[PDB]
Amino acid sequence: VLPENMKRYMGRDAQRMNILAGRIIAETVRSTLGPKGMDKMLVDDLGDVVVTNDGVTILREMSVEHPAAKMLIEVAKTQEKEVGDGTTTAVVVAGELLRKAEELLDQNVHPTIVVKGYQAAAQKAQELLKTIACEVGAQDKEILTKIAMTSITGKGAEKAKEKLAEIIVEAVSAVVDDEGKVDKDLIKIEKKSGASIDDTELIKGVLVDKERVSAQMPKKVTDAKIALLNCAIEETASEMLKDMVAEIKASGANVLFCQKGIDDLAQHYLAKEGIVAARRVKKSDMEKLAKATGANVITNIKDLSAQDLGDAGLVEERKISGDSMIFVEECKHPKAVTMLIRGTTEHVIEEVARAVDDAVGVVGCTIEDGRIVSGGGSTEVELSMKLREYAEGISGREQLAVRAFADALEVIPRTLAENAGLDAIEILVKVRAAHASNGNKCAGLNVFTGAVEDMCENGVVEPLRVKTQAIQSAAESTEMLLRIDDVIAAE
Amino acid sequence: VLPENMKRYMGRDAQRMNILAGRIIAETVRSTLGPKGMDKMLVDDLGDVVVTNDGVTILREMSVEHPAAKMLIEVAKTQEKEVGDGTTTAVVVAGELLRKAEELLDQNVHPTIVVKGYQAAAQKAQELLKTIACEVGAQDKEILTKIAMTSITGKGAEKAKEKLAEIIVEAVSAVVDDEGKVDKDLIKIEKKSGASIDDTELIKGVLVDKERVSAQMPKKVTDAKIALLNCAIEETASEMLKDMVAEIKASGANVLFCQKGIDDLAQHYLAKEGIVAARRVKKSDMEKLAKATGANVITNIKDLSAQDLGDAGLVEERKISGDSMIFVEECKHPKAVTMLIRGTTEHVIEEVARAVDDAVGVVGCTIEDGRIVSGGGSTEVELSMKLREYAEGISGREQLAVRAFADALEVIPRTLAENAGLDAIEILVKVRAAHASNGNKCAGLNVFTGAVEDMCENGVVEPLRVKTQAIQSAAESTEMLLRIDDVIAAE
Amino acid sequence: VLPENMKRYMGRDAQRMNILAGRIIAETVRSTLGPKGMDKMLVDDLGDVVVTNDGVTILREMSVEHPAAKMLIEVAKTQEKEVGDGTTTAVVVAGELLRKAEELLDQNVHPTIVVKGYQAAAQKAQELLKTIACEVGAQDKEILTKIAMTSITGKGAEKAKEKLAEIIVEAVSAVVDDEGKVDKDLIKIEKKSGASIDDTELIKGVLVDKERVSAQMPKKVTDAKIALLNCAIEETASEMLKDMVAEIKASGANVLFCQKGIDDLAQHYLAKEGIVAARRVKKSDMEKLAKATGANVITNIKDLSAQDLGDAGLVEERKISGDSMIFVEECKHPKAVTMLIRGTTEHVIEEVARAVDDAVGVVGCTIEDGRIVSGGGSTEVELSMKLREYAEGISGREQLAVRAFADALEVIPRTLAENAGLDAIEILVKVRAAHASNGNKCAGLNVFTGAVEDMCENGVVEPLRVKTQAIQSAAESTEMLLRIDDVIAAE
Amino acid sequence: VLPENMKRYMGRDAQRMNILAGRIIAETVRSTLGPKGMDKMLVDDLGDVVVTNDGVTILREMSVEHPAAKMLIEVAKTQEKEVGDGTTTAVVVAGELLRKAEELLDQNVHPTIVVKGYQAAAQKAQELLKTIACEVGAQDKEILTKIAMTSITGKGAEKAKEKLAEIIVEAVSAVVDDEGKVDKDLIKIEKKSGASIDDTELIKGVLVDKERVSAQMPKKVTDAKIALLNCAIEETASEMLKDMVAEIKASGANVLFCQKGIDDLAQHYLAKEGIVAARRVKKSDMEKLAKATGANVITNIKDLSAQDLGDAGLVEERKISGDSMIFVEECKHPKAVTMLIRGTTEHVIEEVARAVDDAVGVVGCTIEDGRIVSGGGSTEVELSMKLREYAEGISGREQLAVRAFADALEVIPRTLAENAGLDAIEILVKVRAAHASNGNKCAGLNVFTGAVEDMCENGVVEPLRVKTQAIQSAAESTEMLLRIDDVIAAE
Repeated sequence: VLPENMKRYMGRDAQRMNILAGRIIAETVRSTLGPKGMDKMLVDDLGDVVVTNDGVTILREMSVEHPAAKMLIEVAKTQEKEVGDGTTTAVVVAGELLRKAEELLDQNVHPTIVVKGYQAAAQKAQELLKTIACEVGAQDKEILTKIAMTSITGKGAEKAKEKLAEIIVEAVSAVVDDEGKVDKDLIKIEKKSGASIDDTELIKGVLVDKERVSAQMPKKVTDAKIALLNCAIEETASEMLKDMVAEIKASGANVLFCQKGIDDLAQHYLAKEGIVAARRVKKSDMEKLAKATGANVITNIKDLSAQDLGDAGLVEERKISGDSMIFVEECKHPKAVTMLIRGTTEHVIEEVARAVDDAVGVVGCTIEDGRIVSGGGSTEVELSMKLREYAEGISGREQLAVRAFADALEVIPRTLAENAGLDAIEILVKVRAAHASNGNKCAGLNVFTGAVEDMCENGVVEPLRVKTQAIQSAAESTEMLLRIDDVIAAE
Repeated sequence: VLPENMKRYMGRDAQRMNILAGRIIAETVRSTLGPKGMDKMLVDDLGDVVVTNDGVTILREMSVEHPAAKMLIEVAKTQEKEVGDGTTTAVVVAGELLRKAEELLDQNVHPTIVVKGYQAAAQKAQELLKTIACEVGAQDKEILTKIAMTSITGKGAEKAKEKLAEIIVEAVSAVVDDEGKVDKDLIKIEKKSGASIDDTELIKGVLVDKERVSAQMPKKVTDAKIALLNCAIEETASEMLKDMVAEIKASGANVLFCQKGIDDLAQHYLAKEGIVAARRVKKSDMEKLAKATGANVITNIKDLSAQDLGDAGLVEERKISGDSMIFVEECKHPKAVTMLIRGTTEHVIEEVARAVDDAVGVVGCTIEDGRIVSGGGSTEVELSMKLREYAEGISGREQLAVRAFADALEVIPRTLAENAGLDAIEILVKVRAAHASNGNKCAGLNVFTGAVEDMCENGVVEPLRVKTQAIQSAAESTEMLLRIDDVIAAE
Repeated sequence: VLPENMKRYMGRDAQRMNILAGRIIAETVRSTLGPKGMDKMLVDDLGDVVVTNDGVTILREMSVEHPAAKMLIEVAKTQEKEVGDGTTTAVVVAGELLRKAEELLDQNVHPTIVVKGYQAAAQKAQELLKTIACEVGAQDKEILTKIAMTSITGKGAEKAKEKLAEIIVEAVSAVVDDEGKVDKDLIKIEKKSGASIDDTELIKGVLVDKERVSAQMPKKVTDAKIALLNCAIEETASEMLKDMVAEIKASGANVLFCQKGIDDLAQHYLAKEGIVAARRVKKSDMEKLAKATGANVITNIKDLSAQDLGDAGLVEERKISGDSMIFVEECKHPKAVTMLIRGTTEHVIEEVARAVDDAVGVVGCTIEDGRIVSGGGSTEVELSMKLREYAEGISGREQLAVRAFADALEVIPRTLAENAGLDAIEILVKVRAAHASNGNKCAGLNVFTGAVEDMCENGVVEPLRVKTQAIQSAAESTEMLLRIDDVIAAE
Repeated sequence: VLPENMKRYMGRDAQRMNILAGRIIAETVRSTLGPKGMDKMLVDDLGDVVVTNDGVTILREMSVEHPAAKMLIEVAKTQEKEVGDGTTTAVVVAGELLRKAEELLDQNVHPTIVVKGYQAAAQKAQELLKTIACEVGAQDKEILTKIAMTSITGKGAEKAKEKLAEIIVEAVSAVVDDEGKVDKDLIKIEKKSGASIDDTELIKGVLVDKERVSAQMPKKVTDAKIALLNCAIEETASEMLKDMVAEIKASGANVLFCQKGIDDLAQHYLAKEGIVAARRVKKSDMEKLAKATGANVITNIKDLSAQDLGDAGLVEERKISGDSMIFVEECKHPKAVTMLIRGTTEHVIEEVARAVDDAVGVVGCTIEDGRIVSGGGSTEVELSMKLREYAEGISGREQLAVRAFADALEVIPRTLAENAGLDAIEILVKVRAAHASNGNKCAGLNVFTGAVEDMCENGVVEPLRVKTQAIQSAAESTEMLLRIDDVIAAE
């Protein structure tokens, strides 16, 4: 019935091999954990080399084969989609939970138990995070900038996390409008090597990596009237093509972003009418311009009217490190912003782009959910301390599964020190004792000095959503996988 | 999970293999370093043989496989894009920094440290360059010609660096206009074997490697009226094609540069109207002509008008070593110049072209940033001397990483003498002592006499930007790579 | 990083292998050297067999692989382009310079030295040639015919060098017009086996290897009116095609050279109008006819007018060894000439064609540069004698490199006797002593009697440009290659 | 540098291998030499089997690989083109000259010598042939028929050389017109098996291997009016096609030779108009008909007029051995003739065709050059006898090369007897002595009786041009090849 060459294991052998696949992913990504966490270098299918610490990025790009190892990718994806940061935290916990669950299966604790106890400990772990969760101002600059900075840490970009946090919190506050719902789509991440990271800046409008299609065209437009065309400006015959150009002018348009192409003839006449134009504009960028300037994306040029034009105070072609770009700035009421990233090298600003991708996310999460928790592994410590006592209260077979859950949660404290160059064993003893004695806001690992400290006092904080979604995805993926005792792959 | 055939190392083994890849590049390119540095012979994918010393050129063309060895290519690319010269300096420092960092990892200094100490030493190294940096006249002929000459040295072209420096500084000053922003794009590098390098000259206008499309056409135009066409002059039927030719004449045009083709029929009639014409004109050259003559690149010939024509005092077809070229000279207010390079052989003028590509760049860098530093490894000596003391002040684990940084910086002094045929060990002892005693402007290696001298006194100087960008790219690439403990390549 | 299968050597091993490649070329081509030099037989990609002594021809056609061996090809190409003759002299010197440079590297003289000393000796070698250079009449028949003859020697064609020199000097003087600039393009080399080399003749006009397209056409035209058409005379329908023919007649044309085809119908009607016509005329030959007759190459037949016709006293179809050709002779003021070569066999007249290709070149070089030097290795002897003393004056490490340069220059004297069947060792001792005692114009090798003689007295002379460009290309290529310590070839 | 698999030899090894290649050709073709020489059987790429003695034919068709062996093919080609006969004589002498030259190189005589001495002996050998050359009547029947017959001998066709000589001398005299220039192109060689060689005949006009395209057409035309069409008589629609036919009749044409096709409809109507027609007429045969009848080859049928028609007294379709052919005979003033060859078999008449191809050539050579020399190896004997004495007079190294030249020339006497079944050694001693004593016209080999005789007395004579071109091509090819010391073949 079964193809020869495929491998099939049963009982503890099915569970050992399949679980181990997930454990491998955790042992890989655990190196990125923490404010003093390390980085990875990933090379895509084109040869392009990426320097990043983002766990979801690592798992998405890398080539995993086994379904169970692929499930931790799903954990990373839900963490990215909902939170942005904590993607490694979610995976490594899920893998460690799998690791301890396999040791538990090895001790001959029936799969019916490990599923139950892990479910119990995970349901309590969620309550515990919500229990210690401290209410903060949704739009409070200070706590938002502390989120932003701690998000950036553990990445190559942390060298200048302070300048980044400022423009990232302002970027979110700019586009969010009301209080609130934050959508990371309205905050564009542009990067161009040159200068330092301190030179990174926020542009109140839309910045596109486009150029003025003709040398004769104006390089600067004031009190700009922006038109958004999606139909290519390409017409057989000079009369018909110039008609299209004339209609743009007739609507009062002075700036023209075309999603498709612009014929050389149209570029020429456009220059004569004092209209600045860019071709091959990203469809997404067309929508950013519509939101920012209030410009209307129109299909037929015949349909373009003055009512379809958006406003921007300045539309100007500027060179950054030689490469020309178009800044659409000083919009009346923009709903989209762009952050142009600077840095010493292309690979550095790639990491900065990943640092701000996470940071700008989690800044939004706290504006939506006005609860925050202490970072530096402080939560996970609180979770292990209580869930160990929980295990004792539950008793029976379930206590071993809850003990395995709680012990697995210490992978974060454990690796926060490990890759920070601190002794994992010694630190965890000092931290766990420090928590039980000093309290909840008075513990966790300070990987920056390499000792137990007060995470909350030192502004080492992460949104509640980070840690809640991390536990949810991580623990639910484990408790789900613990039910699976058969893997069937189609040919 | 992982493909069999791919190799994966962990801990000190991941770092050893990956770092070594970068170290190989440095050991290769270090041979080009210095005013008495050596050259390389690179053969492209077509069979063409290139003689060059340009580090970025070596790394761009050669076929590197490993990502880490590719990062030093990125270091060379940012050095080229921003500076022009010092591309080998940036790579070899980055590789040596990697070399000493690996020795440091071998001594069991946690990756969390090597990243920190290198960051500290690099941040100080930048300040130190800015600290010793001497303010000079942005447009000062003398200091600009000293930059130009020292840039040319270490290359086959140094035999005539004096004649080259003159036309290179004048080339920059010509196109820069105001004080200032220098763009290397407005200075064209043409090369044609014949005569010597002394015969190399600057043409105040645009020189293109084009010919007069018909034998009947004038070979010389005075008080020329230049038209720039982008649409090919090719029309079915004689009446329609001659109409296009008639319109060119009607606009008052006497010179015609077509980016595309010119039909044989149009060439014939053009000759009858006394219009000189060239086909297949480089699109870039069309823009050079527009900037120089003030000619307007027009799409439709119907649109060509007298207002679109540019002016040049002389447009003439001249043979250099038999091959005919078109000189567009004596423009009113040209924004573009061309330097025609002469020399004993095609491969020699290829090196001269690379020598002036670097020289014309760094001449511009000093006009933009009015600070200059002494060359001949004098800076790197200043850096090692201070950063060693810095290491002692810092203490702890960081001091070893800073000591490795400072010691690695001596690769420049070290190889400046090595490939100059001087004893690296003896010279470095005499130079480093000479710096500490005599001062900052009173040291460095004089590879020309093969002894410690006064680099600043002898006019052995390089722009601050050269050395600052060299350290920035080199040290930041190292400190970045030191964070990476996992390489994942897609299939 | 590096492909397995590719070979990489370092230090003295990189230099040994790479230099040797160039040395191989020199050891090959040295057999052609001298007035009594030998020949080579080269077979192209089509099977065609060529008998030649031309060094550039040998190197261009043969299949060299190594870049360094390819550089000597570039040396041969610049010698051909600028001079014509001396192409083997330039390569063999470059190779010998490489040979002695490798022996010098083997003795552990740092590459920084060999580059310097060779540069010094080469710069002096140029001055020395200019120093002994004797001023002669630019258009002087006698000295021009001595150049021509000595150029022809060392080739199969030397048997009749006297008849060849006459028509070659007259060929140059004919087309050069003013004093002067000589372009070898205006002197066509035609060859057809039959008779002897003495029967070779110069045609004051243009000789093309074309035939009268119709049997009915006149075979001879007197006071000819020549039209030059580039558009094929091929038109659907008899009325439209005969119109084209009628217009040719209408312009007054009696001779018609079409660059493209001629329709059978047009050939028929052309014969009825007494118009002689040839199809598939080489585009280059169309330009020769334009220059000679003053005929205008016209595109559209509609555009052909009487003003476009050129004049020739005689246009006639003549058979030489059966094959018919068209002679366009007795032009008013021709700027182009053709030399029809005769000889006992096709392979013999191929060598004669190569002998006159070189001879007609170097005759022009002396008209442009009115300085000449004694041949038969007399210069190279003068160079070795002085540069040995120069080496002693320079001292230090450089003296060994200058000694190697000067000794390498003796490859010409050395092989002039070697392949002449004279003892290289004995002759060189007698010649070098004879120079030092008797003077500069009183030495060199007379390979014709096989003894030291007076080269200048015996009319064994070559243009200064021959020897200057030979040293320039040869020595500069060496001094360039001596800088290269890395060869990187793309896949 | 050099491809592995290719072979390269130097010095005496390069010369041994390369020369031997040529020597092989001579040893092959020497079997055809002499009036009693033998034949070869060559099979082409189609399977067709050819019986011939023609040396040029043997070398052209056979597949030679080595360049040096290919040079003897060039010797055969120039001998054929200029002379016709003596093609084996030229090659075998060239090969033997190479053979003795290799023995001379083996004795360590420098290549500089062998080239000189062979040149000297060859230049004298030419004078010697011209010296003994006897003036004869250019158009003298008798001496022309003796040339013709001796040309035919050594071939299968010699059985009937007397009948052949008559029509071959008459064929030349017929077409030559004035005295004179003979072109073998105006004498066509047709062959058709049947009857004997005695039945071979000359047709005063043109004989083509064509048939009457329709069964209804006349088989015989008297006082014929011949039209020469090159455009195919093929037209859509019956009216348009019959118009073409009507115009032929309208011009007065009764005979129609079409170079291209004739439509079945046109053949039908042509038969109704009493016009005889043949399609697919060879383009060359169209020109033969134009020359013979004075008919004009016309392109457009519209252009055909009565003035374009040629005259022939008789145009008739005749069957020879069943196969029908068209005889165009009794022309007013024909410039072309055809000789229809008969013989017992197709392969026999193929040899007869080759016998008359040579004979008709050399008959012409004597009409152009009114000097003749005795055959049967008498010349070559005269050459050896004098050049041996010449060798002694010259002395030095050259005497050995001249001795080798003179001795090699005896290959003709040597093989004339060898393949005639006579002792080469004995005959050569008797002949060479007989020459020295009896004189120049009183010697040579009579292979017919197999003894020394008087060649001139017995009418065993060949044109001077035969022997002069044989020596020229043979000796000059040797003296050329002796200069070559390197063979370079492209891939």
